[PDB]
Amino acid sequence: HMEAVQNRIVEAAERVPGVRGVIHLRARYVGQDIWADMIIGVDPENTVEQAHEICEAVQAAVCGKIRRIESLDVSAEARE
Amino acid sequence: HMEAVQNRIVEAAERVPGVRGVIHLRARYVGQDIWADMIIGVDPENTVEQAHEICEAVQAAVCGKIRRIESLDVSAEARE
Repeated sequence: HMEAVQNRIVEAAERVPGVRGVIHLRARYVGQDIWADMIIGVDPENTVEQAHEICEAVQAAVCGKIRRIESLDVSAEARE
Repeated sequence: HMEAVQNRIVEAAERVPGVRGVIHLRARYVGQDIWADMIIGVDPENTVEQAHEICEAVQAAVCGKIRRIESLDVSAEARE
């Protein structure tokens, strides 16, 4: 069900260089498709540009691995 | 559906050191669970012991990644 998909999303995101955990993930079904919004932790000393790059890389990785996701927004917050 | 799960099984198996493609995969639902049997290609010059190790590693990798699989047999054949 949903929990299995959420596990996969978290595991996929964590394997992306520069992710320091998944801080938040909201996933919902729109029909058979998942729409999700996520916040990742990142090094506080990364630049804003780097954090944007990490978010883009997470979006690509997660959407590539979990084919039912049809919308994924990823934002970042500083995390030790 | 099934095709999405089969894609995941093949992709997981291919990422295991020493797999030279998935030659065969039969997957079936027993209730909500998947039972599967797979043949991987391996280097003809690997030993029988090494081929057994690769099969064990595929079983572990695939079962670890695809939680609905409750039975997976993996065998090997020589592949160029």
